[PDB]
Formats: sequence, structure tokens, C-alpha cells
Amino acid sequence: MCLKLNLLDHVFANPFMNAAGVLCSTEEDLRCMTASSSGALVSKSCTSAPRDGNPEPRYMAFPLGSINSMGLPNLGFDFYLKYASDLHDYSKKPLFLSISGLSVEENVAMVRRLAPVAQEKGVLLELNLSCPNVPGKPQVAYDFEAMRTYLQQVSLAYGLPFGVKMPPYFDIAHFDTAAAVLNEFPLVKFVTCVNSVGNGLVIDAESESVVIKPKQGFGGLGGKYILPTALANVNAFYRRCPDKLVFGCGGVYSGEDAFLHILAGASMVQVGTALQEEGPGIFTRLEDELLEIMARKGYRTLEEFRGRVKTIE
Amino acid sequence: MCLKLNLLDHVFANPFMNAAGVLCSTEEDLRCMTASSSGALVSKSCTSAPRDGNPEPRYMAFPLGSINSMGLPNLGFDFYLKYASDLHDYSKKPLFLSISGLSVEENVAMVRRLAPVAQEKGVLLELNLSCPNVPGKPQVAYDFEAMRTYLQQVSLAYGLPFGVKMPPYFDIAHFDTAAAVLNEFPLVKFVTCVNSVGNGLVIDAESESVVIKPKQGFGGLGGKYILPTALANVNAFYRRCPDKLVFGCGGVYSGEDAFLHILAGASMVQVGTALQEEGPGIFTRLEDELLEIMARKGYRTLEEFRGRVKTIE
Ligand SMILES: Cc1cc2nc3c(=O)[nH]c(=O)nc-3n(C[C@H](O)[C@H](O)[C@H](O)COP(=O)(O)O)c2cc1C
Ligand SMILES: Cc1cc2nc3c(=O)[nH]c(=O)nc-3n(C[C@H](O)[C@H](O)[C@H](O)COP(=O)(O)O)c2cc1C
Ligand SMILES: O=C(O)c1[nH]c(=O)[nH]c(=O)c1CCc1ccc2ccccc2c1
Ligand SMILES: O=C(O)c1[nH]c(=O)[nH]c(=O)c1CCc1ccc2ccccc2c1
Repeated sequence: MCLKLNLLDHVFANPFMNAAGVLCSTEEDLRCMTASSSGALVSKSCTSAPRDGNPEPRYMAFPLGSINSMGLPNLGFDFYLKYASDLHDYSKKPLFLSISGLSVEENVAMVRRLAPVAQEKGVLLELNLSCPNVPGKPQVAYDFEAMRTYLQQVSLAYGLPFGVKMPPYFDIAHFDTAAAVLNEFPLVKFVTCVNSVGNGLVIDAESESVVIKPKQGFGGLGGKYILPTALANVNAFYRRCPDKLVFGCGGVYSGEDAFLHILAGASMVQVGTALQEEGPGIFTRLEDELLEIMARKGYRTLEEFRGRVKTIE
Repeated sequence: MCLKLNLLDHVFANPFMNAAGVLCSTEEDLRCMTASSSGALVSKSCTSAPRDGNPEPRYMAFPLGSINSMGLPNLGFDFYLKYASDLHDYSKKPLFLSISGLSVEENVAMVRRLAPVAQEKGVLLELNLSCPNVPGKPQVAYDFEAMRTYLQQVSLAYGLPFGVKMPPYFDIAHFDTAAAVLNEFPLVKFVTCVNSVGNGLVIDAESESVVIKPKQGFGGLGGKYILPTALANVNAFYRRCPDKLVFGCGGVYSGEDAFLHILAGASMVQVGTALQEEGPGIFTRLEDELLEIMARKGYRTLEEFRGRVKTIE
């Protein structure tokens, strides 16, 4: 009994991977993720130039989850490309490279250079749409006409199947609009739902203070706080994008949580906060737990139950 | 040491009240909230005509919060107007009446008839801007032009101070835009942040099923899930609306949670999910708990710490 699966012309030992941004910034991190029992890894979202990111403290975690305003600290695209091209051992597991340029031009520039490496090595692109937009405007994925432009320009520039990392939505009409944008692009083969729930605020009662320094304490939420949000987005896009895969991310701490993601429609299941907190050993626990729940239910495959969440009447 | 507040030309023994929708639909419910130690009460969001609401099950609760798609079940405006005009004992505490017309014209018709009762008895209006509007459009407060229309029309028709109940926002550009719309309306004297976090999905692993029947299991989230999101919204509007009060709602289960709201900027503190779960006895507990935190810190009044959350450097 094993959890192996095939997606996107790659084979995976199991559906688990890190979430972008967690345990994936440096060569050390990527080698640690590659040594883990995860089925795949994704690199830290990158920009063309290296970034220091925001002042510390910029991440904090608590029993119910985490908050962050990292500010896209990363080693720069040339580093992640070199890692994909020369350093990653593809015999161990697939690699996803995450890009988050500050403009459409920057994304085009990076994807033109990634294309030949994707062809030669099979690295997979995850395009992070929680990225900077023009004056007055919300993040790109919350501006559907900007989103359409990014995807048009990246599709043309890259020319190969890729995925998109989405922020959560909270309104059925937004689900409908966003999925219709995505379904305009045949090269968008997977949608990862969700990025952190934007601009929450954690306050420490004793100190009477916010707990992260940037943005007056406001930052993206992950962990237990966000699991029903994440399940809703996974299922909403699973229903709306039948020709695409959905990757679930948000609130996974156990095999049971992974089970719920898969029942909602998830093909791969990403682990952010709980991975940051527990470390890469989590992957063996999650695999064991998921297999245990499958066994108790009589499921032998993921495909027996993926997307098969039941509704009432 | 005391929890008293004076605002909106009323006096409140303490800042706690029910959140709209919870323990406020029937005369029995309203009498119960009136008999409780809460500092105020709000009636169930109403429509002109009575509504049965959505099929059951339509509310469920769990350790980390609740999900609902109640569908605005209510006894109709005339009932809530009568309660305000003839039944409520204003010597016990103040009363808010929440309205949630399905169109701007339905809201105008109701506010026109509320006005004289507001003027004579002092009932306070809370306009719910999570009213669905046209299906396939976002809820009203996620459509800034609709929101502006609603506020213009209601301000003209009512002519008296009122407040608004807001959904959470997740993007700084939305906080900026939403507050700016509200700040166009001088009669909007309070802003209640937040309504439920929209379209979450809870899935029960044993049964492999969603837990509520409407909308394929999608519904609004409350409780522990939503506290950092609620805090963020309270503080975002507190900072952006210096001539308005903010009332906090979301995730309050303890005096400490209430303290965090109030440090964020809350004047009144509303209690939804935890009240639904625990019953009106929660109000004595919350008061005691908040007074205990005040005593430890040496705070004698709420205003000593309201809005006084610290940021880092
Ligand atoms: C410290 C940190 C850094 C992150 N950086 C990124 C990033 O570079 N790119 C990205 O797509 N998402 C990023 N995220 C979002 C996560 O990939 C994930 O979507 C989010 O944390 C929700 O999953 P979780 O509940 O498992 O934490 C980051 C999250 C954290 C906590
Ligand atoms: C069962 C139920 C009914 C609700 N009905 C309404 C309503 O009629 N009007 C409204 O403004 N908010 C309504 N809400 C939202 C609550 O007022 C509140 O904003 C939300 O539950 C978050 O607070 P909490 O975390 O304390 O539950 C309802 C919530 C619940 C759980
Ligand atoms: O690095 C982050 O703060 C981060 N945290 C998340 O929870 N999700 C993300 O997607 C990101 C990075 C998003 C991002 C993407 C591009 C950015 C560009 C300039 C400044 C900040 C930028 C931030
Ligand atoms: O009555 C509700 O379902 C409700 N629940 C909340 O968590 N907050 C709200 O503001 C409301 C009332 C607004 C509302 C919310 C959902 C609805 C679904 C179908 C039909 C009408 C609806 C009206």
C-alpha cells in the first residue's frame, strides 16, 4: 500500500510538498526538502534581483496558526534557476519553482529564461499571483483584468504548462469570475488554493502589542485559522476548472486535514505553517496518517475519493 | 474600575452585546438578551417580509468556530419595529435594530418607517452591508459602487445617525477604498467589523460530507477561526475613520479576546458564535474576565486602552 501518483507528466511518491516560502529559500533549505519524505518541493517565490525582505520580527506562530509579512526575501531568480538547472536531483522528486515578479515585465523576463530549463530538466513553474500591482489597486489576483494580463503575457512568454498560486476568495461571484479567467488559459494546468489569508492582525494581550514589525503588525494568516477557507477555495476551483488540477494548501497539520483537502478536490497537498513549526519530519507523519485513514475506510487510491466530498440533498 | 461607556447619546453598562443573528430573532430571544448582563442587544437582520430562511441544517459549530448559511430567517420588519416601538424596555439597555433588505429600495422603505421610532425611542440602526444584492454580483460591501448607492439612499431616507455592519476585507487597497466610501457619509457614526468570513467550507472526515445543506456546504465562518481577521478590520477602520466609532465582532470567547478588540479600537464588542454555543451567561463571564485583566494592568476605564495597541519600532 503506497501513495504514489502521476500528474503533469511527473511521478510523485506521495501528494505532499512544502508550501512556497517555507523551508525553501536557500540551497540548504532545498537540499533539506529534497532529503525529506515529501513527494515534491517548491522553491521560495523569487524576484529578478535578490531581496532582503522586511524587518524582523516578520513571522510568528501560535497554537492556531501563523502570521507573516516576510516581504519576499529571496536569493533572486538566478539562484533558483541555477538550483533547478544544475543542483536539484530530479531522481529524488519533482521540483516546482515559484515566481513572483513585481511586474508583468519582470515575470515575462524570468519565465523566458525558465522555459528552456523546464524543457530540459522538467522543473515546473508556479506563478504567484499575490504580487504587486499598479497604484490604487489590490493584489493582482484581486484585480481580474490585471490577472488576465499577467496570464496572457506569461502564457505567451513561457509557452509551456504551468500553475498559479491563488489567494483566497470569499464571495461566490469572485469564484465564478476568477475561475473563468483561469479557464481562458489552457497552459494553466494547476491552480494552488490558497495563499495566506491576507492582512490579519495578531495582538499579544500581555504586551498590548502587535507581534510582527512590518505593516503595523498586519500579515498573512496561515494554519488552523484558515482550513475551512482553504477547503472552500480548493473545492470551488475543483468544481469550476474541470480541465485543470487543483493543489490544496492551507491548514494542513495531519493526515486527516490532507484527507479533507483531497476530498475537496486536491491533487497535491502543500504544507506551510505546520512544516515551519514541526520541521520536515512532518512528511512521514502525514503519509502514515493519510494511509491510516484510507485503510480504515477501505480506500486503496487517492483517486477513489478525490473530489468526492458529499453534499446534503 | 468600570466597564461603562457613553456613546451615540446612550449609556451602556458594559461593551458586550450579541452579534446580529444570534439570540435575537423572536420576542423570546430579545427578552432573553434584555434580561442578560449584556450592555446592549441587536435584533436579527430583517427584511420587509418574513422569511423562513434556508433549509436545515444551516448552522454548525465546532471547537474552532461555526459555519452558517441561515438565509436571513426573520419575523419581518414590522415585528422588529413593534418590538422597538412598543415592547423593548429601554431602561434596561439600549437596542440596536439590524436591517438587511435585499435591495436598496427595500432598505429605504424600512428606514423611512424606522426613523420616527428611532427619534422617539432611541433605537439605533445597524445596516447590514452584507445583504446579497443581485446574484452573480458580490455582496454589497464588496461592490463599492453599490455600497455607495446604498449609503446615499439610506442617509437621505433616514436622516439620523446610524451604523453599518461590514464584511471582512483582506487587502489594504480594500480597507482604503471601503473606509473612504464610509467617510463620505457623516450620518454613519459606527462601523461594526466584522460579519462572518464568507464562503468557507467545513467537511466532516468520518462522513466525507459537508455539514450544512445550503450552497453545497459553503457558508460564513465565525468564532476562533476569525479573530485575527476581525482584529485587523477593527484596527484598519479605527485608523481610517477617526470621526466614527468602531464596534468589534469576531472570535470573542473570553475577556482577553474582548481586550484585544478594544486595544484594536473597538467601542462595543459583539459576541456571535460563542454566545450561540454558551448562552447568555457568557456575558457575566466576559465582564468578570475583562475586569480581571484591567485590574492586573491597572486600567480603570476602557478609554484608557481603547485603540492603544502598540506597534513595533
Ligand atoms: C513564512 C512564510 C512565507 C511564505 N512565502 C510565500 C511565498 O514566497 N510564496 C507563496 O506563494 N506563498 C508563500 N507563503 C504562503 C504559503 O505558501 C501558504 O500558502 C500559506 O502559509 C497557507 O498555508 P498553511 O496554512 O499551511 O500555512 C508563505 C507563508 C509563510 C508562513
Ligand atoms: C447563526 C448566525 C446568524 C447570523 N446572522 C446575522 C445577521 O442576521 N446579520 C448580521 O449582520 N450578521 C449575522 N451573523 C454574523 C454575526 O453577526 C457575526 O458577525 C459573525 O458570526 C462573527 O462573529 P463571531 O465570531 O462572534 O461569530 C450571523 C452569524 C451567525 C453565526
Ligand atoms: O514573502 C511574503 O511576505 C509572502 N508571504 C505569504 O504569506 N505569501 C506570499 O505570497 C508572500 C510573498 C508575496 C510577495 C510577492 C512579491 C512581493 C514583491 C515585493 C514585496 C513583497 C512581495 C511579496
Ligand atoms: O442570515 C444569514 O445567513 C446571515 N449569516 C451571516 O453569517 N451573516 C449575515 O449577515 C447574514 C444575513 C445576510 C445573508 C447571508 C446569507 C444569505 C444566503 C441566502 C439568502 C440570504 C442571505 C442573507
